[PDB]
Amino acid sequence: RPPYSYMAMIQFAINSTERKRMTLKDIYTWIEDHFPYFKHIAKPGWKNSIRHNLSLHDMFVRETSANGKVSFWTIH
Amino acid sequence: VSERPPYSYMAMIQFAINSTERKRMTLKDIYTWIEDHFPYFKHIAKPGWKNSIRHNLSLHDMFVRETSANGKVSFWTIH
DNA sequence: ACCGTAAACATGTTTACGGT
DNA sequence: ACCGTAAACATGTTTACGGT
Repeated sequence: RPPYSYMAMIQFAINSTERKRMTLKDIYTWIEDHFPYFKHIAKPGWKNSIRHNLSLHDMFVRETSANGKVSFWTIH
Repeated sequence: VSERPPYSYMAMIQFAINSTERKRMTLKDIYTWIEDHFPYFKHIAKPGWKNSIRHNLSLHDMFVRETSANGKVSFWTIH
């Protein structure tokens, strides 16, 4: 287990992007890649904890692309 | 009167979306607009019609979505 | 091809509880 | 006080089928 909260590990991913925005599936991939704990050990429930933290903490606001066909997560 | 209205789902959605000042509407306000302007969906239809409306929104490409600045409200808009 | 219906899966919103 | 974890509900994305 990594010594970071979900809110912490999520913002790490979003801050790692060029356009200060990240898709949910790209948040999973970033956490799986940068913390091998979630790729090999954690039960599939950790993706539920990720969605739970995003909607709850107000720092995570979403925004839609110009094409209006992709919904991103960004920090305020 | 509440007999079925002669409009497709895509049609009744555009009526709702275009009836706003900013050509935009939240999903719950689309249900409410169709329920209020066509009592068929308020008194008769089984809960599946809300599944078909969402189905129409995602499938037809003319229905694109837009988010508020507060990032806490998701709208449906036409381009 | 088009519309309507159903259902599975992905994603976003909430309440709820035990433990760090 | 609040995280971590679970589950129910709302919303968005898809494939699949029968009928006109």
